[PDB]
Order: sequence, then structure tokens, then C-alpha cells
Amino acid sequence: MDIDPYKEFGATVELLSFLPSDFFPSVRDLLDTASALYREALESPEHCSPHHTALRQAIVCWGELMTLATWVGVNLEDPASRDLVVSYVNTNMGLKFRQLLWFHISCLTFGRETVIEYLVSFGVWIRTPPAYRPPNAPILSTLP
Amino acid sequence: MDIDPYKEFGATVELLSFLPSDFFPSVRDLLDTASALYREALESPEHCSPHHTALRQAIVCWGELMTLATWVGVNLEDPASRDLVVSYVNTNMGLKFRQLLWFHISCLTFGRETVIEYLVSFGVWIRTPPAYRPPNAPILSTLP
Amino acid sequence: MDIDPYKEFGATVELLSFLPSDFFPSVRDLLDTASALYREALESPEHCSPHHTALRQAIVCWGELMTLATWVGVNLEDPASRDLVVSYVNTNMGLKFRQLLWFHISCLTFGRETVIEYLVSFGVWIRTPPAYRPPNAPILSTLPETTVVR
Amino acid sequence: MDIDPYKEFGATVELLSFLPSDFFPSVRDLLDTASALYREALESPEHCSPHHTALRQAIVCWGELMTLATWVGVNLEDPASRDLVVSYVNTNMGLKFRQLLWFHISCLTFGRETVIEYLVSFGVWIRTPPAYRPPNAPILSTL
Repeated sequence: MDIDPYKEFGATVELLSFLPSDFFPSVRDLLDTASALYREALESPEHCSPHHTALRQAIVCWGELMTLATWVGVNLEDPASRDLVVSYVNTNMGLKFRQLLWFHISCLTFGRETVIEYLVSFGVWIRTPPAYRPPNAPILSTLP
Repeated sequence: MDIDPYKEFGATVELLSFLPSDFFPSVRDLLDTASALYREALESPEHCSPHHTALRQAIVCWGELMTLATWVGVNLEDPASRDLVVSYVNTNMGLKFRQLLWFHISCLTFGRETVIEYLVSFGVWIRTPPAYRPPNAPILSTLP
Repeated sequence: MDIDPYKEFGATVELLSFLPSDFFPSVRDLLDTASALYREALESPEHCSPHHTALRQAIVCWGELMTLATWVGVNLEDPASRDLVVSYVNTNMGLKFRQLLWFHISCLTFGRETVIEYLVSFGVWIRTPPAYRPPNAPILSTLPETTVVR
Repeated sequence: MDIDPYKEFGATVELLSFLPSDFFPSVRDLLDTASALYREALESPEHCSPHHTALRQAIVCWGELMTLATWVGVNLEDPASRDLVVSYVNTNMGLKFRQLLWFHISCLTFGRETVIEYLVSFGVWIRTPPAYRPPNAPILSTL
């Protein structure tokens, strides 16, 4: 239906592909971050924010995807092909799920506008030659 | 996280268990209903509602599950296990997806209060033994 | 006709003749930057700014150059000559296209006066011998050099 | 990006496709006209108009395409292949350029409204079967 999960939040898949795929933290690290920071609000019966809603739906999505993959792996008999399918699922869906988690957690934690500024700035940075840019990479921080 | 995608709205996976699994329309029918009624809002850059947000996320998740299953089947060469895995996918994930789509499209069309009262009344109807069960089951409708 | 594409914006080829080719990101990097930052406006039916106009025109003719060079290389048979013509097109036209894209993007981002002041200072720096100039070139960035967003 | 260089003005590549390819004057003719009529404004340090901006960019990048094609043909071993490459560059890049120059010069000279109405009228004229097609093809004119 030509739906972009970010354009209601002011971002785009083009803007999140503006960053390297090797930048987004792992899905385990991000789920741990969520469980630590916003578990009581995600398990809550409240529309605390569209970020909370999308994060809930995304977590359930990953649950279903992992269930399917684990089931077919259990039912299959070649670890080689199991490795192939897990490589595919990671490379394709795992990156998209990491971008979805990162975006929403970072939004809740810092600011939607701050996260978009960070996207564009880090893109321009990693694209600019080192000798003519700030030497240390940008980073989001709550500590003043 | 033990997230329930319905208590954020006012329902639960045990309140929707009042409806059987053979009650929910096909994913094709429900996606057609969506494309017909709320495409302009699902493709919109606005948080028109939590129902819209959840429906977008779910549609994307379904596109993703179908991508995975299609890639798998295509890389596969045996028809029996392929039909078996697609049957498992349909049953489990398609049923959860149908529940989600039905709930959200109905809460957008008829209202959440009406949908929950309908769930309660249909639970009464389907619990009533058939000998004392009226034939005119409850149905969501804007007309008499 | 002896036209200067930057004279309309207050710069010149002599003011950008100092920036080395080591200074401008790749054409793909700059095109991705544009597609991510100002796509909604470059694909718009409005004259949002002369920078947008020039950027659209530059992107179009760069695509034209690329079609030409691709067709030529494909119709050539020796990879030696293919890479020779590719190196020529890079060193000659890609540098100018990166120059233009950088100028316009950096203008739209920071400010025309800011970009021109940066060019003046970078010229002062790159004209100065290394034994007498600081080792860290001047920098144009939307961030503080601490690079920590809060 | 799907940039259309005429959209910011009000035309499209499907509106200029109304005019054939053999309709647009030669790059030499259009450059001579541009010089004679707006040299002082194209060499000027002013955003005199988006038409001026686009025309400057076009002229410069065409000079660049010409440098590339000249260098290629020179370093090319066979003049018979030089003719092939010059034919290709003309057919594609030269035609697209003569459409870009014509559009902008004709706008800057007569009016963007006039140029778009002329595109529509020429579409009518060229769609009309010849038995009922006037020989007086539409033409842009001030007097």
C-alpha cells in the first residue's frame, strides 16, 4: 500500500539508509535497552506515544519472524542451509528492525528533531574526508 | 517484554478469543478493505490515530514475513514441505494478522466501544448452545 | 560566452581553485546527501532557490555525462582504454561536479556568506606553506567539534 | 532522484514531447541567439531569473560535454568511429540540450505562458491529420 513507517515521524528509509548498516546496534542490545528503559510503558495500557505503539508492534513482528525461523530450522536437517537462511534474515530484516528500534528508542530518549539532525550530520560526516571534518564521530548523549 | 498489542487500546488476546479462528476474513479481503477506506490516511505523513500507526506497522511486518517465506520457497525445491511451511505460516501468523487487521479496521469504521461491545455480545452468542442460539448473530453495521 | 557559474552566487572559479580534490566527497556521496536532505524540494514544482535550480540542472547534465561515458566504455573493447577514459572523466569533470554540488549544498546548509568566508580562510590556509600554517585545516560543520548531540 | 528540469517552470518532458526532435534549432543557432540577446545578463553577477541560472548551467555543462567528446574522438584511433560517437552524442545529448536551450530562451524572450500555450498549440497542429493541417505551423512572435 506504499507505506513508509517513518514518514509519520518525519523521516524516510532514504534518510535512514543515509547511515551505514554497520552503525546500528544489534537487535539484542536494542531490545535490552527497551526492556531497561521503557518496559513499564510498553507493557502499559496507554497510548503513551506513537513511538511506543510502533515499538510494540515492531517487537511483536520480530517475535513472529524469529518464531518462524526457529521453527523451520528445527524442522530442517542441514546447518549449512540454516546458516544461509539466518544470514539472509539478518542482512535483510535484521537491519530494518535495528533501524526501526534505534529510531524509536533514540526518539523517546533524546528527541525526534535531535535524531533527525543526528542522522543528517552523521551522514555528512562519514561522507566527508577525515582531514576536513571533526575527528571524533558524532554521538547522542543525555549527559551535559 | 510481554507486550499485548490490544491492551494499549482496551482489548486483549483473550477477549478476541471469544471469536473463533474461522471468523476472521482473509488477509486479502482485509487489505482490500483498508486500501479502499483508509489508504489516503495510511499513506499520510500524519499520526491520524494509534489505529493507523499500528495498521501501518502490521502491514509492513506482513510484507516482510511474506518476503521471507517467498524467498524461502523459491530457494526451495520440494512442494510438500513448502505447502507445510506455508500452512504453518498461514495458520499462526496469518491468524494473528487477521485478528489485528479486523480489530483496527473495525475500530476505525465502527468505533472501539462498539467493537468491544460486539466482542462481548458475540461471546455470549457463541457460548450459547446451538439449541437456544438465535440465528441472527450479532454483526457490526452502520445500518439497521 | 565566458560564463562563471558561481559569479551569480558571489564566488568564482578562482576562489574554489584552491580547495584540493582531496576536499570534496565522491559524486555518489554528494548525490546521496542531496537526495536525503533536499529531495522533496529538488523534485518540487517550485523555484525554491537558485541553488535548487542549479543543483537540478547539474544533476541532469551529470546523468547525461554518465550515460555518454557508459555507452562509450561499453562500445569499447579494451579495459585499459576504458579505465583510461574513466580516469580522465573523473579527474576533469567529476572534480568540477563535486565542486558545484559541494558549493550549493553547503550554501543551502550553512549560508552563502559563511561558505564564502570559509573559502577565503581555506585559501589563506592552503596558500600558506606547511611549515608555517597550522596542521588542522579549517572546518565547516553543523556540529560542535566535540561531535556530541544532546 | 526523478528531477524534471521543466517542472519548476510549468512544463514537463511529456509536454515538450509534443514537439518533434527535428523541430529544435541547432545548438549553434541557439547559442548565437542567447549571446546576441542576453550575453550581458548571463555574464552578470545577479540572479536575474531562474531561466538565466538554468541557461548558464546548461551552456557550461554543454561546453564540458563538448570537451569530453572532443578529447574522446582525438584519442580515438578510427575516424570512422569518431563519426559514430559524434552522431550518438548529437542524437541524444545535443537534442536534449537544444530542447533545454529553446525552452529557456523562448521563455526569457516571449513569456513562459506564451511558450506553454505554444507547446499545446503545436501539439494540436502536429496531431491534426495533414489533409486538415494548416501549412502555417505555429510560430512564436512578438510583433
